[PDB]
Amino acid sequence: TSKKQDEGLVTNKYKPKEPYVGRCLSNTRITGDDAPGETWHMVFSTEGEIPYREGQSIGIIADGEDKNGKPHKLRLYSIASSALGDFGDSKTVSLCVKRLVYTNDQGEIVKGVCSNFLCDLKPGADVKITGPVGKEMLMPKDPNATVIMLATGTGIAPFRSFLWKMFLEEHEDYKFSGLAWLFLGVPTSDSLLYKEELEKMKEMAPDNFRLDFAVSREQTNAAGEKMYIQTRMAEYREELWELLKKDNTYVYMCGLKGMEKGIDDIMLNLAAKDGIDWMQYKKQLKKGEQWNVEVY
Ligand SMILES: Cc1cc2nc3c(=O)[nH]c(=O)nc-3n(C[C@H](O)[C@H](O)[C@H](O)COP(=O)(O)OP(=O)(O)OC[C@H]3O[C@@H](n4cnc5c(N)ncnc54)[C@H](O)[C@@H]3O)c2cc1C
Repeated sequence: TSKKQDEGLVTNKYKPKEPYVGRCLSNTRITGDDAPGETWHMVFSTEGEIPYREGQSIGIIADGEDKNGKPHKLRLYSIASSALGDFGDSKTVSLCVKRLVYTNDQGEIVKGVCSNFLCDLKPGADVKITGPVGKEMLMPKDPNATVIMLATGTGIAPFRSFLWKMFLEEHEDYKFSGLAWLFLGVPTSDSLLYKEELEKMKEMAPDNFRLDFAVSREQTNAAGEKMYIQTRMAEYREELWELLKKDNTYVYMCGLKGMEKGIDDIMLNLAAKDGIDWMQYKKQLKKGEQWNVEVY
């Protein structure tokens, strides 16, 4: 009754009142020095106790207390590993975490509570985990699906999870034969996430995986406009539009809230040519599980 992989789905095994206590096994900065901020890839032990799947999130409760002396409110992070984890044994989970640092209106530097806690983790440290959480970003059941994945920044996370399942693992009950197409938008080359893994998947499975980067501070269209994800999609617009008409095409979008706006402009321009109102047609595709969005 869903087109997505929800059979036996588990949500909310661990709740904030009694989280699962994992251990940090690894934590590595995956961005270079020429990135506006730092993004970190981290691995936690789970003892096989968190039965998550591709597209789900976990909550993290940062150590310490809020200003009223209460445990910190959980923050959600899209799981960056496949169900088996990076080590193929269902005993780890990985996150892709941007360290939040900003300057407020008074001019003071503010550090995000949970993202700085996570990026500062050392191997051996305890981590309080909740979940798994979510059903919107579950993968399509159809092993022959066209899966279009639209990511900005840490929005790559659930797509790393999908792609590990599709291309880096053997699953008797899921032999991917379709077309996975990832668009990843970041500002600089040093901000690219998982470039090596992705480019290996593309060398590995060229018939089944397409990869486009949109490096906005480095690439421009014919008019000289910055190469965001939508700018890159424009170069394949008619093909993307024809793909969307098909019953086995599924679009997923993940990352920074607001990334959906420029994408909508591309889709509006495609749809209007055919006398279709994209703002109305998008609602239909969402209901049909073919337009699946998780932005934050
Ligand atoms: C479903 C889901 C999936 C997510 N997946 C990921 C992921 O894969 N990777 C990842 O890094 N994050 C992810 N996030 C975001 C994550 O949950 C946190 O919101 C993020 O890490 C920042 O939390 P923090 O505790 O560090 O910052 P906080 O200490 O919570 O500070 C952020 C808060 O500060 C306030 N604020 C005021 N001005 C600003 C400003 N200028 N900029 C920012 N905040 C401001 C706002 O109230 C804001 O909510 C996801 C969120 C959701 C909901």
